Amino acid sequence: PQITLWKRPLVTIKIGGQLKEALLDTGADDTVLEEMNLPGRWKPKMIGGIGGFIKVRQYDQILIEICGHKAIGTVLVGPTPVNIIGRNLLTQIGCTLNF
Amino acid sequence: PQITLWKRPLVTIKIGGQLKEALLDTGADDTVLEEMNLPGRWKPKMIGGIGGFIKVRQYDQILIEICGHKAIGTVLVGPTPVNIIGRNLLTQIGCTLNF
Ligand SMILES: CCOP(=O)(COc1ccc(C[C@H](NC(=O)O[C@H]2CO[C@H]3OCC[C@H]32)[C@H](O)CN(C[C@@H](C)CC)S(=O)(=O)c2ccc3ncsc3c2)cc1)OCC
Repeated sequence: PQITLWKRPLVTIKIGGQLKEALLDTGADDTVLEEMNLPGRWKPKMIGGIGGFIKVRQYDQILIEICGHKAIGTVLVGPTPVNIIGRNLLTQIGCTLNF
Repeated sequence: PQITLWKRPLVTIKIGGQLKEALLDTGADDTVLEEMNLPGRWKPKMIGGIGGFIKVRQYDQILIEICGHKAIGTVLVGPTPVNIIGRNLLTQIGCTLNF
């Protein structure tokens, strides 16, 4: 679909079999979700944002459905203010910016 | 144009008579620019992201040109690591997300 930007580009995602809301974020290299339980092995990682760095759990090759489009990739879990879908998964669902 | 997301969506902007590179960021409500001494009145503000908050100066009715398309609105100036074009200006150039 075509998504305009008058409101936050919030969409419903499915991950670990649960539904959640997340922001499509072209300024984010990586996908970061609020704390949640996810199956699988993970490793500690650090990521930086506008205000400094946070510690996250890095889960590799996770299935996530974004408005019904499937992606399989890296998902970071940690104390983000909002669930964000970054470019690593936006590229998999075929997202572009147009103006 | 159409901008794919394999790489960071960096574009040239013109603001206060100067050229800069800036990230087109659908996850950013507002526009945040690197330290720059703009003329006119401003108001202090705090904006938050991953890692916490930063102190910025809020300027109103600032003209920015983004790949030849003009936009006018609020611009926040402070110690951001990157120039960020947010939805307040992206809407004005008709920018949409398409997958
Ligand atoms: C030189 C580089 O230094 P650096 O690496 C960080 O650089 C950076 C690169 C890009 C961005 C843009 C930010 N992306 C992000 O956090 O992405 C992370 C996840 O993926 C990784 O890739 C990029 C970073 C990692 C989002 O797109 C927009 N954000 C809001 C978002 C959290 C929704 C609430 S916002 O900027 O917080 C913001 C902007 C305007 C605004 N108006 C009112 S609120 C408000 C808040 C910030 C910093 O670390 C040094 C400590």
